[PDB]
Amino acid sequence: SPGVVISDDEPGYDLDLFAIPNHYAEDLERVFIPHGLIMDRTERLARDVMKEMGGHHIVALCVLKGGYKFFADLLDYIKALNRNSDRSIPMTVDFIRLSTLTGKNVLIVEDIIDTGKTMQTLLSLVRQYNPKMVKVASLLVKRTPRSVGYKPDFVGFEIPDKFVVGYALDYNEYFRDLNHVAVISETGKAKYKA
Amino acid sequence: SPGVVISDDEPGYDLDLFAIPNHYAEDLERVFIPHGLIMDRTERLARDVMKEMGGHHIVALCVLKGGYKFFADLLDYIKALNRNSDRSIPMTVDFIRLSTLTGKNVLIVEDIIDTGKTMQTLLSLVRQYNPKMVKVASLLVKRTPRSVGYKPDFVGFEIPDKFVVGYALDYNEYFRDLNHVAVISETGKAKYKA
Amino acid sequence: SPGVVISDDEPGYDLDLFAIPNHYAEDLERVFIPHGLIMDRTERLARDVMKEMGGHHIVALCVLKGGYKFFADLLDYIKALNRNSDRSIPMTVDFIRLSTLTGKNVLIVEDIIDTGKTMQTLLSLVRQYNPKMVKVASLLVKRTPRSVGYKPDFVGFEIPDKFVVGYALDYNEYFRDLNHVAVISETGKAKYKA
Amino acid sequence: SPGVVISDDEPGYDLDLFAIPNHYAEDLERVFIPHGLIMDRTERLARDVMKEMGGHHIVALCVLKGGYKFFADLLDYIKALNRNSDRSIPMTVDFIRLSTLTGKNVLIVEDIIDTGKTMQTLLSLVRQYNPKMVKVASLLVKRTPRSVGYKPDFVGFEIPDKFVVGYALDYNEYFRDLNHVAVISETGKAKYKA
Ligand SMILES: Nc1nc2c(ncn2[C@@H]2C[C@@H](CO)N(C(=O)CCP(=O)(O)O)C2)c(=O)[nH]1
Ligand SMILES: Nc1nc2c(ncn2[C@@H]2C[C@@H](CO)N(C(=O)CCP(=O)(O)O)C2)c(=O)[nH]1
Ligand SMILES: Nc1nc2c(ncn2[C@@H]2C[C@@H](CO)N(C(=O)CCP(=O)(O)O)C2)c(=O)[nH]1
Ligand SMILES: Nc1nc2c(ncn2[C@@H]2C[C@@H](CO)N(C(=O)CCP(=O)(O)O)C2)c(=O)[nH]1
Ligand SMILES: [Mg+2]
Ligand SMILES: [Mg+2]
Ligand SMILES: [Mg+2]
Ligand SMILES: [Mg+2]
Repeated sequence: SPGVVISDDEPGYDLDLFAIPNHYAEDLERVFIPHGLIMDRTERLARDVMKEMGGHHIVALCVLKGGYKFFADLLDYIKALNRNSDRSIPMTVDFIRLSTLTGKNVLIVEDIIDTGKTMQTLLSLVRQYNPKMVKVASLLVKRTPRSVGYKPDFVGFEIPDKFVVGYALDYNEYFRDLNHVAVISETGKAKYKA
Repeated sequence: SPGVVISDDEPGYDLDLFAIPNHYAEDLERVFIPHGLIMDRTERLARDVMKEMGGHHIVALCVLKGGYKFFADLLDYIKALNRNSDRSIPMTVDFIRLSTLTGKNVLIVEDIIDTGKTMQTLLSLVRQYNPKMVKVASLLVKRTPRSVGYKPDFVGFEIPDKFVVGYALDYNEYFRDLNHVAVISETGKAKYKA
Repeated sequence: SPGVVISDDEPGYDLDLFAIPNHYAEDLERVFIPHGLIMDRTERLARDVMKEMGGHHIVALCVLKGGYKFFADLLDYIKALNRNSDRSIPMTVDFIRLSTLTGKNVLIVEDIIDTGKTMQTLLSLVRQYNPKMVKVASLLVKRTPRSVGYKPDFVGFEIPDKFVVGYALDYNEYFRDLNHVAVISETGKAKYKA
Repeated sequence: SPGVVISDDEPGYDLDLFAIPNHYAEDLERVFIPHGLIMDRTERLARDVMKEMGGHHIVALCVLKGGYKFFADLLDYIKALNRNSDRSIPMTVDFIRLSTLTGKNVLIVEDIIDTGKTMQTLLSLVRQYNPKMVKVASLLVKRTPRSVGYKPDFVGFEIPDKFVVGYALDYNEYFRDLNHVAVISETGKAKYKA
């Protein structure tokens, strides 16, 4: 499934309908995915992953310079599933940045997939170490003409081609205290520029 | 405002996109409002309450029956605002089914407004005990044609005229354990028909 | 079991080890149970309830006087258990203060038991209607020489004979926004005296 | 302060008082720190951190391969604080396994400090790069005569010198789904030695 599809015509939500940090009022255009909807979708992703790969030990890999926050929530949800199974399932968690992967189930966790080049490159590397199974979970997949066409195994949301921030998605180290996925405004785009 | 508006043409969410209890698979048609999204709206709703009624001792009245979950969540967010206020703020809670209110800010918390006759009756009575102020917060407002035209002060979501269950909204004491607000199915109403 | 026993030797927890609202700094002596501990114990209480009341429809009964918060948290953990039972489980919730109890398992939920005379009185009236079973769940049971000897079926915490506030336990409508169970100070009990 | 001190005489909690995954029933002896109590303390630590060094931009370093769970949670609380600060506070989140730090407020986050040889070493490296200041937050400090004497700047819990698992503390990648800090049993010690 392509996940939750936010279409190009869907405007999103007015900033006034949800709680927003006041220091970002002029910095955001609109709210795409409230923090609460991200959690509800992420909980479902954890069940899809466990149903498909969680039978035994997995290696979950967070791609650095990315969405550590989404890796953390997804692993929280996975742990809750394991916490109510009858088996004690071990689990390796590591962080990768672009040897013991061989023979194991590898889940790669990314926060956003824009062009898809990063993930396209990462998989070639991981697959040269020949693992039994390598799957990718991405919170957001952006619909962009700049995309090479890659399709993650597990997709939280499919969003229009807009620059988004909040939850896991910083912008020059700002916006990590924003828990909703919003579209950045030109005022904010230039305010926190580097 | 009318709250978060859910239009008649928006289908909703497919059930496979979120975690729903297995035994309710065939009892639902669509997820309108995931649990996490309810929470986001309710947090802002609480900020709106303290903005209009934070100036006097508030009495929070939960309308029975079947509207208690939203009440607890809303008060949790209100209390979190008072504990950040740097002042000792007293607050009264109470439950009401069809003398302290005198001179206080009275918040009538309702889960669903359909015909609006319930809230119409209650307001007329509550105003008799000459409160400083009477406002109604409602999680859901149904666009039902049988509406006598009453608009509450704080609305979570304005939704189509569909029979909805989940989060706070039960049906013959069923669906309490469902956290999302979903439309019931024909199988749903028949199976659990009292 | 007697529950989680907090002995008279234990001074609880220094106030500065936890987040307590600043306006309550001088109004408290010590923290007995942090909010997080309450929740973890309450989750286990929900299991113990289902283990010996899960065979028949439950009527959950909240005694009006303060236990609403703890009622809500206990019910949420019950609902989580049912969510994962792969069975549609109906449940009634009502409120009681100082008829359809014909023959279902009645669960009376209380925040605190001091002398025990309230529970003794209530159980005498409820058993008159001849329910299948009546059980009592209390968050706190005080170790008090004033006790009439009533011990509930499920106990969260057995504490020393001190006047506690926070979480579900208000004091003349004050301390609602306090999340932890803390001992009130003499300066605090005078400051908010009714 | 040495944090929350768990005495050598303290037995911890009987496993029957809290929700414990069934597959670990025989693998644990006692519970020292329920998950919720960890959170309540970690929330206080986030406030101590921000008051002391959170006025400006901080670099948060998680030490791998330790307790990313604690790192993620301490940072969730930090973000919640910044989210109400009325200022856009930038933050750097990085990981390290044992020049951009120069002139920055550097917080090292560790799950457990046993002998202290890791922090002693880590601090000597970081201090060569001339940060504006470097501080250590550790969830658990073990009271052990194997200790080289290092005491972190922020301590969650000072615990006896026993082998603990749960919450961010794994044993050969097991116990990652256990959310309480419990003492492993000698059975569990050799069951997962792998
Ligand atoms: N906050 C925010 N940052 C964005 C967004 N789009 C792109 N970026 C940046 C730019 C680029 C830098 O390398 N990033 C990647 O993640 C490469 C993944 P690839 O394109 O290879 O799939 C992050 C956005 O919408 N919001
Ligand atoms: N689960 C669920 N129950 C619904 C829905 N609509 C109506 N009810 C029932 C019927 C009616 C009482 O007869 N209720 C009210 O709350 C009166 C509000 P009023 O019409 O006075 O404004 C509850 C729905 O959509 N979902
Ligand atoms: N906040 C707070 N109030 C307390 C505490 N002890 C007693 N009360 C009050 C007084 C008494 C009278 O109504 N209450 C009962 O709940 C009856 C339970 P009974 O004695 O019948 O078993 C509430 C305390 O420690 N903290
Ligand atoms: N699950 C669990 N692992 C423990 C415990 N004590 C020690 N370890 C291991 C052993 C040692 C070696 O790598 N570790 C460190 O973290 C170095 C910190 P140092 O000694 O440099 O201060 C982790 C425990 O109690 N529970
Ligand atoms: Mg990334
Ligand atoms: Mg109602
Ligand atoms: Mg009471
Ligand atoms: Mg470590």
